[PDB]
Amino acid sequence: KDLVDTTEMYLRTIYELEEEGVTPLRARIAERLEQSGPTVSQTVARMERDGLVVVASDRSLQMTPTGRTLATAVMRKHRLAERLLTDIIGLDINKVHDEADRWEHVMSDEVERRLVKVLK
Amino acid sequence: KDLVDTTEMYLRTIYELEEEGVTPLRARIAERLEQSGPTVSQTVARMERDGLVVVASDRSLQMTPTGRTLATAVMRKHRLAERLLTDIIGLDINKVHDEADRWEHVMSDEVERRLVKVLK
Amino acid sequence: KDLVDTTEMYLRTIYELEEEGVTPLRARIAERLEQSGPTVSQTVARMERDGLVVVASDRSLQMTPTGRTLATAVMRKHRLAERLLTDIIGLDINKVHDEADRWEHVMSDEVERRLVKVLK
Amino acid sequence: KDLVDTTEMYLRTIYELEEEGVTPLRARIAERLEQSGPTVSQTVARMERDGLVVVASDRSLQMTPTGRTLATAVMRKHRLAERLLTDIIGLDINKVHDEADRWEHVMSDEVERRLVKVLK
DNA sequence: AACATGCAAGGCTAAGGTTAGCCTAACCTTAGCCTTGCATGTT
DNA sequence: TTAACATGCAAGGCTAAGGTTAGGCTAACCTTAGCCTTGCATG
Ligand code: NI
Ligand code: NI
Ligand code: NI
Ligand code: NI
Ligand code: NI
Ligand code: NI
Ligand code: NI
Ligand code: NI
Repeated sequence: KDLVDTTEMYLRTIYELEEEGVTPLRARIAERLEQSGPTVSQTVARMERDGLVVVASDRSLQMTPTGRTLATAVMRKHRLAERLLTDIIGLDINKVHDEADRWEHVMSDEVERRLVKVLK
Repeated sequence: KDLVDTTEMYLRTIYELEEEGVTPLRARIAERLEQSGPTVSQTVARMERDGLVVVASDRSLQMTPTGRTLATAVMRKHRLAERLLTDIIGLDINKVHDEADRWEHVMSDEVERRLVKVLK
Repeated sequence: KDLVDTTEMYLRTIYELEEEGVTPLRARIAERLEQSGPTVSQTVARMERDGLVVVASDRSLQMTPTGRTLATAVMRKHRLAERLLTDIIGLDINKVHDEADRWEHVMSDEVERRLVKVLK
Repeated sequence: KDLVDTTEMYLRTIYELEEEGVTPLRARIAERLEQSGPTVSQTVARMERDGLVVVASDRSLQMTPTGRTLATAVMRKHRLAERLLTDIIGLDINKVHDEADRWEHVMSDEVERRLVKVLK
């Protein structure tokens, strides 16, 4: 719905946290994604069950090999979308990332590869 | 979501059905979106509740002004999307409808306008 | 529903038909279990899918070994119920079969054996 | 079919819950009949629709006259079955409640009465 | 005396629904529960 | 004339508990409509 796909926006949010140094904590995801505290815990749990993440003893989020995989793919697509929007389509900059947060969840690998060549 | 957005695809199915000049019946949506007979009626219901369609006395689906407005909208983005993918991106033509059936539900109005221009 | 357990009541009706040497046909089950002809064919279909029956070239029902097994167990419990109600409980003789038509479907094998000692 | 009769088992659960002094909450039915949260809400609603219960303002389940009448009946046949099984049929005392949990939904008043008499 | 049509059962299938039951993924609110870091007035 | 001092307690981060919507599904049933293959009964 809002997130088009939750697991992906959760995986991306975690990855983005690690990227900026911040400890990947559920409380963070909650605030970053505008969702309630127990909602996040529940979903993360669901994801842990699905073998995407793991909660550590220090309560930090640890992505599994499969987790990262999916994570870097959404990140990838996010950029690739953001580019296509700003250049080829030429959408208002202040609206770009907003658009890409959605397209990122519905862009196939096929197009992904295709698009990397196209942009250039 | 398999349909990304269920309501937009139920509307597009009705509209397209109408173009083909085939009475729009739930059993028809059923075949096309591959869902159980019960699931379709249950959904058309929520839909009729939010006033997007009306189930006639002869069981045909009648889109309300709102329903028709959205339908055209979705339908319009579908084409602009199918286009964007073939013209500038260049993706295997055989995989273009499917991709566009996903993009149709995440494309913003602004991106719809900026796209009618860019493409020539 | 009314039949408590359709598959069981179908298997028994077939077996009973065979017992009285009458071609076991769907139109025959419809007659006895008082259900619409399309309903009967659909259900039998499901049963065939479940490896309980097979519909021959002449369109007669043919219980598979797993099917006859089920069939005899139902039939067997039906008798043990009809007896328990008449001998021990002493329920009105007319109302006896109707009651047993239900208990037949909800009596464990466990209880079956026991009742075969007590009852006689 | 897992409950044999879904409505009769909801009443009984509400009823038994009241005997134990536990507030009859939908969540309680879920725990006990082991069903999904959303499944219990539907079923109760359907029940409320046919006026067998009323969801209080503090969310408690209020059995209506009709509902309680049924409840008791069920509750009554449960015990009669439980005895009949353990007293004249002599079945594993351990496996008696379960067996009774099924018989309760298929026992006639006609038989209920005959049973109270034929058990000294 | 053998023919013919003349179809009507009888037995299904094709279509399109409906109810009752059940389920998961996501979200929410309202209540506590542990740690921690320390402000604050105290010896 | 301030180091030295528990320790008082609100954040911060969760879990607990009970729901809700949206979206899906299967088993069982129904009515209508149409199709096909014989068992006769009338010219
Ligand atoms: Ni970005
Ligand atoms: Ni996103
Ligand atoms: Ni198309
Ligand atoms: Ni679509
Ligand atoms: Ni009998
Ligand atoms: Ni029966
Ligand atoms: Ni008991
Ligand atoms: Ni029961």
